[PDB]
Amino acid sequence: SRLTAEDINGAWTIMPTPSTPDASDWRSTATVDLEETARIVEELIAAGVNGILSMGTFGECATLTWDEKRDYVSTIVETIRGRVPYFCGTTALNTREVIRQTRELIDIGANGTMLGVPMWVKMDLPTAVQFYRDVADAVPEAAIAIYANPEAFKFDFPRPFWAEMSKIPQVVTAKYLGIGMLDLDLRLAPNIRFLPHEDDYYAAARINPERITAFWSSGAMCGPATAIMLRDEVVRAKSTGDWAKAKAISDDMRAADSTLFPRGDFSEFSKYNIGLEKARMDAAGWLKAGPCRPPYNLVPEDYLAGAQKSGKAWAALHAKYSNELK
Amino acid sequence: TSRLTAEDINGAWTIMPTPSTPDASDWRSTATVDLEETARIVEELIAAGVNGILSMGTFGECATLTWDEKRDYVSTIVETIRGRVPYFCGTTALNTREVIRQTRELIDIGANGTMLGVPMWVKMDLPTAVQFYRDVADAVPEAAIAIYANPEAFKFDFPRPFWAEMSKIPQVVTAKYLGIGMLDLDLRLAPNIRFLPHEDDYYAAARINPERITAFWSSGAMCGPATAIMLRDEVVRAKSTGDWAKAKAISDDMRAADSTLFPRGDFSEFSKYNIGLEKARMDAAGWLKAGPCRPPYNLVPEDYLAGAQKSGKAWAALHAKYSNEL
Amino acid sequence: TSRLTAEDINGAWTIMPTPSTPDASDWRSTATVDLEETARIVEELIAAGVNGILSMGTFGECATLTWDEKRDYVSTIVETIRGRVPYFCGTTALNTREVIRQTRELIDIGANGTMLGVPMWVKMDLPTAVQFYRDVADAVPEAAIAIYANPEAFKFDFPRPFWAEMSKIPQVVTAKYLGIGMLDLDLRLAPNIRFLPHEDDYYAAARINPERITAFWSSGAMCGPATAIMLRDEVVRAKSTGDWAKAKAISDDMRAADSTLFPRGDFSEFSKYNIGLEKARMDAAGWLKAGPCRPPYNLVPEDYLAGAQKSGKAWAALHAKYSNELK
Amino acid sequence: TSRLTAEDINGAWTIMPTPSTPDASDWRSTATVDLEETARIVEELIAAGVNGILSMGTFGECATLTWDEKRDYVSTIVETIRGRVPYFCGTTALNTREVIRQTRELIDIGANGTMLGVPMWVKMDLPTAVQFYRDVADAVPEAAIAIYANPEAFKFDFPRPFWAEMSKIPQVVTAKYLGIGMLDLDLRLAPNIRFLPHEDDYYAAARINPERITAFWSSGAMCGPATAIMLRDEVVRAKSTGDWAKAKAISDDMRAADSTLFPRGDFSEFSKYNIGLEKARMDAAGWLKAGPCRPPYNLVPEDYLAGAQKSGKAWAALHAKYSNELK
Repeated sequence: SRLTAEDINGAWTIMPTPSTPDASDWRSTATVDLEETARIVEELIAAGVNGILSMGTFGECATLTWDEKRDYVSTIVETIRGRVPYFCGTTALNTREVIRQTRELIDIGANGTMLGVPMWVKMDLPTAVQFYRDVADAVPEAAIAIYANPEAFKFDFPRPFWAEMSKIPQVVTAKYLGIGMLDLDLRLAPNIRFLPHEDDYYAAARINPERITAFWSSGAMCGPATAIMLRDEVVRAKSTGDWAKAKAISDDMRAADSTLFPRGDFSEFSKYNIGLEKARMDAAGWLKAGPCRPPYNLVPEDYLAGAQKSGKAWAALHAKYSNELK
Repeated sequence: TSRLTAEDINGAWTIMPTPSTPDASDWRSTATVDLEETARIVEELIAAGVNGILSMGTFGECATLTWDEKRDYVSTIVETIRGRVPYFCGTTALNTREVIRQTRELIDIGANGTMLGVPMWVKMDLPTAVQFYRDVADAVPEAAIAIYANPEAFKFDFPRPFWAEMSKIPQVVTAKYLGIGMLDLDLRLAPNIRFLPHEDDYYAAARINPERITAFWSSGAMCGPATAIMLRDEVVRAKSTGDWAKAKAISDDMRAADSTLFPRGDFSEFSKYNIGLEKARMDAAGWLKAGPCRPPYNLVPEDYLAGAQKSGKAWAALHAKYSNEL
Repeated sequence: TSRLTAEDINGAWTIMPTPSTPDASDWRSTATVDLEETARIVEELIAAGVNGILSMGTFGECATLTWDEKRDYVSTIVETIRGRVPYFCGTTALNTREVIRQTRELIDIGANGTMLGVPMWVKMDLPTAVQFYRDVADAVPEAAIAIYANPEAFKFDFPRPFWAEMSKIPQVVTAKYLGIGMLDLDLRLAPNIRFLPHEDDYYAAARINPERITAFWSSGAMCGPATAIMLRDEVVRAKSTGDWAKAKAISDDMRAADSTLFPRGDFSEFSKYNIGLEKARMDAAGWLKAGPCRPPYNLVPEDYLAGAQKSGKAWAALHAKYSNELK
Repeated sequence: TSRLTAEDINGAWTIMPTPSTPDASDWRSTATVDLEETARIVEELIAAGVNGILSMGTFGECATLTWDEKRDYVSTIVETIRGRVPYFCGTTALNTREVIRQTRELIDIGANGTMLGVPMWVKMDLPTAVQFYRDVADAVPEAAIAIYANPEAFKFDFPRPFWAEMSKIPQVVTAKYLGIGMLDLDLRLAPNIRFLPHEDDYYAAARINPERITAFWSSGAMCGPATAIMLRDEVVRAKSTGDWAKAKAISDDMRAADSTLFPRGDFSEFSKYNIGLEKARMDAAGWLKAGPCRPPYNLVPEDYLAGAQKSGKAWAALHAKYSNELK
């Protein structure tokens, strides 16, 4: 059966698309490390993750070939064997390409697509709404996770957009960003499970504990124990009213993220989103994300140190929380 | 079939749309190019005396055509031209490998070059953008490249040092250029590129540097090419005689015809509706049938349409006036 | 006598306009403050039970008042308040020396602090912004400072490390804050500041950190303060009982009342017409007379005015509803 | 005696800084203008053969001077010039009434006009900006106005229809203009304005429209004016002979000298440090002493200073080269 918002809870981890050593070279044709892909999936399931996202920005949806995408998703689906829900990503330059990709990946066995908007031309509100309506009409069995990334996709996913999305049954969740208007968006869109970024989960769950039961994590790719402990401790906090431990975990997470952005600058992070994320994962040692596919295969060396330091900090959190999970 | 150089790029270079069938706005439609209208436009342009044809930029719907549509369009163009004028396809895509794949196939069909922007899901930086064009030229050495310098679409702003680097790539022979504020410097930085100003700026640019600025790009020609042909011819005469009055009068007419195109005079608003507004203007002018916009960019606020249609009628009026002078 | 601290900043902090005479849009006019309306507003706010008064931000026309107008306005406010609640003037200006000059005079008249943005002709960077506030606090050590964190007006975006630096400055006691996306972090970075969310965000912010988030800033109160007072009171009760449903209902009402204020829902357009839109809404609500805008910001597209006036009527309706629930 | 018109605006128009005393970065300092260096600069510029003097834009620290400093600076300039060349003060301020007050006093002291941007705390729209300049011209009919078209400082972007409206205001005679992308159209829309391109763009602009483009604005001249004077003279000759090669060579030298000024080639970064970078370049060139920056804009990242200093040296080298060619 198609996933609903009710079925979206806990720690939703966004995995990279592991690269072979030659993946930066435009001459290379099959650059997905399929075995590393399988290994990551089993490790996430074993850690107790609730669901898997993939194929956003750092997941290199932009720079994988179609055959690579099909092979990656096939490997994921075969590994999961129905044990947890899985979202592919099918953001593309036009509605027809999105539909083509979405139908094929769902057919292979993804449960849904994490889906941004076509971005060559900046979409307006009615265009963006009709785009998601078109995809849901065309592929009614796909769940949709709204990939609300204004830097990548130009459109800024405003309040009235969320009100419209809540009328589309297929739209069950959102990879959400800053929580300044989460309170209102929750009211406007009762049928969506809004996923804050892991660092914001603490605050969001305190805003609305009934609705905010899940979050998205990239930090888990440096070791998932931290995300699992946050999940578990927030459940306990909601029951006991004692938020101190959840707050301590959340504060540790923000510190670990503190060096990721070049000079603390998000616009600079946005330019190097792929390389910085993959470098941090490589430095953490929990998985091998590998080289970036062209064109986004060059990152200023000085920016790499901050990403690597963040990776080490998250690895240290994973060690610490692994022990607290016993 | 030896590779175009900047020396071969002169006069009026007209950018043609990709004509749509009546059902082209519907995501269910699979073969939406009117191939006969495509052939008719090409022959008409050749008959008008155009120097070269560009295609498959933003309003040309490079973003929203399917690959089979693209191949069919280019095939029809190549068969129609039968080597009589140079022809640039467009192969801007999400990643370097896809660009290369598309560029190889379209050049193989018989385009002379590609009008090429940069991958834009993630904003490129300077060295990434340089290496991208180096990679394409390395991979498809037989393709001429026209730099499609559109910062609104592609995020990257095509700065001074970028032009210096492009001038070292023999395949890069021209640029679909925008504002001329830094044209004087860019000409010095890139001696081996024929910079094409937009037609409305050709008068000013040709006066800046009459030796280098011998060509321009025209979308207004899709409303009747006589105006562009007369501008071209009169600028040649002005360069010889030193009497720029007639060239100036034509150029001023062109700016007036463009004056209602932008919604509330706002370029950011034009950028969002670049496809629909251009196609609507052409439809209003009656010289060709551009037809409906492919999804998702198939909705334009009604009030913005009037300005585009008025511009189309103004350009049609120019074409009638200048037809009588040629 | 002693300088305000964060501990003294609680509850509903209402930001008042600078009432205009009928001729206030004309550059020829010289004394455009309705000083009696100013006095009447202050007494009405105190009577409603407001905890403190802010003034002289953007809609308060700090940019467009003359210096004599500012001195007369503040004098009237100080003499009306008679020490009963704390009061912040505003002294944002083009340079540090002018800020200091204005701050010293208005504090001397008897304001307790200044609600202060940064000089904005040139976009400030982080170290220059920090040193600016250090310089003002050094020069006028008796002034409390409310950081006026408005990136649209002031260009500087008031980032995380800025708040960490401000928390080392004893004079910096509060902030007129905006979106709460990084409030959790900012609270950790700046233990010594009372961060004031906008009233519509107070519900969410108070649930994030009920210990720290005890106060908020209100412009809706200028359309009738009962709603803000009710929100204040009900959030105190929610923190004690754990039952947040009534506070949530009031907060939801407030957001609905604000829903038509921004032209086509666009904040960049709101930013251009911040003064005229706020003053028009207050005029429509009928609780006070904000009056015409001082030049140059005395023209607002007519279509944008209806949305502001509708918001003013919605807030007036809330005030009537909550007045009855208070009493 | 009579008000300047566009017809009177020709040649090299040099924008001078406001020379600082050594203590000028300290907010405690009250009289930070080096009035003798001011007088020296003015006489040097006149001696070099400059056609007019502009002052009190961004790097000229209109935003950070006190009023007494501004009056003293302008008084010194007026008494030095003794009517020999036209002089524009600058009176950009936060509101129309302040602009008018300042403009009346500085024109009264003896400036011929004001180089005037728009109030920028709130981003102006088109009709507001137009009415602002109408208001100033109505209030101070004897002042010539130079439109200071700086969208980074003033937020408003000075669009095509704005120039059409300005051409109906007789007092508006010139513009300190930026990029020339739409100069061709703006010239058509505003026949009564002498558009001043930046010196590096003068070559291109003069080739676009040699009848209209007869003047330019120079900051490079503050590193030695010979280059600007030679550009001016050689462009006159080019227009007569049709031989543009020498003008092109001078213009290309100017662009090279500017090539290191912007931090990492980034204009947004230049905009933040516009004051410090310009003053540092002038200090490095050695032709005049611009001196420390008034607060708050008194801190520039050290790495950015080297690029400004290198530009100053390059301009000084051009001044030496062209001094010899004028002889």
